[PDB]
Amino acid sequence: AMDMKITLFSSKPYWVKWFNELNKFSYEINYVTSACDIKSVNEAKGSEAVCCFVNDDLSKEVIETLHSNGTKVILMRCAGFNKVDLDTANKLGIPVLRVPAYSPNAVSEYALSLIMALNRKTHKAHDRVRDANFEINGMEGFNMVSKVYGIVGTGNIGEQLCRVLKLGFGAKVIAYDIIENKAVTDIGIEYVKTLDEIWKQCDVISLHTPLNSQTKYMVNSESIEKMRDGVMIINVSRGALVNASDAIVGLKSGKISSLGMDVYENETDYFYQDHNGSIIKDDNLSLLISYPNVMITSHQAWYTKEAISCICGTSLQNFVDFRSNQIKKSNLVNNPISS
Amino acid sequence: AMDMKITLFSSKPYWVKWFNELNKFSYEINYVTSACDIKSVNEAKGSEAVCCFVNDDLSKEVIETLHSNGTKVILMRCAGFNKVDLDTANKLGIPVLRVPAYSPNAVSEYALSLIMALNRKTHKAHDRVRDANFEINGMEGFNMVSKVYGIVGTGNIGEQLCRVLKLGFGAKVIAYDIIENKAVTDIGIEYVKTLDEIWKQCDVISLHTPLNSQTKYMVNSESIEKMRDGVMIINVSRGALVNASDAIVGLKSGKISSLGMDVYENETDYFYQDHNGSIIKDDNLSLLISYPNVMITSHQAWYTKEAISCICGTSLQNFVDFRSNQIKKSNLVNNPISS
Repeated sequence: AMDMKITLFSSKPYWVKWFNELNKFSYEINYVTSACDIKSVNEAKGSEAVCCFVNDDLSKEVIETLHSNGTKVILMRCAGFNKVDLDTANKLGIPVLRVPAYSPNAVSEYALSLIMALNRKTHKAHDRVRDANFEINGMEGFNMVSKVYGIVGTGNIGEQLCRVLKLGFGAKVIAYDIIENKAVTDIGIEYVKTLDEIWKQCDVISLHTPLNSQTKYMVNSESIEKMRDGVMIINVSRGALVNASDAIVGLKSGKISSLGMDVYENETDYFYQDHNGSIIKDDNLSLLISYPNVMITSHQAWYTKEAISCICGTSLQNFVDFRSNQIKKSNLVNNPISS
Repeated sequence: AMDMKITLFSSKPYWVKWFNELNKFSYEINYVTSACDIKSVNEAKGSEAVCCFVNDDLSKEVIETLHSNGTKVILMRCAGFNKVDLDTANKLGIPVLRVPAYSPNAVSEYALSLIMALNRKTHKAHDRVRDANFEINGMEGFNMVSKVYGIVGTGNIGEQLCRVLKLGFGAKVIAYDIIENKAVTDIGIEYVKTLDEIWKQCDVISLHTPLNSQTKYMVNSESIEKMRDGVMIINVSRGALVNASDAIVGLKSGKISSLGMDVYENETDYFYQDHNGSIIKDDNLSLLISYPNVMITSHQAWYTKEAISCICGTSLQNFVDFRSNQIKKSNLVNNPISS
């Protein structure tokens, strides 16, 4: 019965594992490895729901075809939706239901794991020792309390990183956000009025704002020039908060001592896919990946047992809610009043 | 002048840098790349002081030659001295002055970096992405608060790890030590009465006891059998706390999910030296290094700016103290009343 069937695009073994574990409602799930696009959309024929991820191509023509073939609801197993044609889903009365937030422990701790990696260089040590090279020159770290940390964006994830740094290491932490978070001020963390004060004061900067016309390229030549010599920059939030071209200039000169990102402006053609043996045509990505003081990872900050359990459970619950007409406002992306 | 001269064995670029920076006492320092042993000891001829590290061979014959050639004091730029013939130093009236403790922040934070690395697998993601492999299957982590941590030994280092885990992540921490540390009980951490309770209750275990006849092979077939399925084991303290043969058996069976060590029972022939292109003859070390869920690093937990500054500064001040007859009791390792 179509009303009980989900076609899950961009399937991976970890999605199979967790959706089957949490599918206590006896939905039938058709796992498709291919991304959703105009060539694969027919695999969803007769599925009341499709379940998609960040790189699935939910264009006007795809959504039209989905609707023609019986699809009533789009379950985004993620927070983002920039490849979903919301207007077409609106016009066809198809709700787009998402997972609005990821486990803030998972993501804040991944940002911390990038700081610790670039600080103590465990990954560099691992590569050396695998080659029977037990030399440690080049691996000088810093004590965590020796640096001033700047948290840009104090939502739930930035808040949790604030707490780890301040309460766990007793470090000095400075925050920036138009909206002050009472849980941050309650543990003694000061907010500054301008981003210029973050650049001026912080040795380690971690970005946690959404991407919009005001935060795009927040890290660029102008702001890099104001930062402290040797600044460490962390970005697990959105690729385009950082202008990669300018970051490269700053890494080359030594102004930026290191860069850790779990996101990248042009991640669509690369992330989650094994592209070994093909040239990465994006030069900035090739360069960044090749630098010794840079970590680029494929948007895995949410990939803990607890966090992926919540992502899959929420997506399954979104279908339960859709079928019972009790959609949660926080999870509804679009406006599916059909034209 | 002979009584102002130090010969520093096992020299490295980072020792040169830091001893030169901190030598405000007009000492002359002869930096010798070779380890101290019977073939190089002549390099120290005429030096009032030798400065040695963990792998220097300060054997009876070496110390006697040192003395015959004018050496009056041995400066260990480290806490350990297991290769120093204390009895021969005693008989010749040569004080052995050490650095008794490393920065507890540096070492506790390195232990945390090993946990984070084995948990979130940043080093595995780094190696994949450098091959243009952006697949993340196999890198599922855990939220830090989801595990129970056992800290075995609550001296200054273990205490600082307790604080980071308990106060930083709000995790449940269990401690073991004959001597309870008030700073640990003050933050609500319970001590258990037997090691068997650590094996029974803890998902992540970090070792911070000295090596002696009672802690040797604390991790072995018998205790590994008692641990929780999938235990993670960390050891930045002493190599032979872990029986590497038994650890390998537990890694193969899956009983141990991961192992991170910054020390190793037979590190002497390997650590601090670039041995690429030579076979590692120690099979257990070759095997451990080759496993995907194991991190072995070359005793670099102390290697932060703050910690190495203290090591070199304390070693220089030890010579200042020797020359002015104000040796600090805490830094004296032996009983240099000549025979």
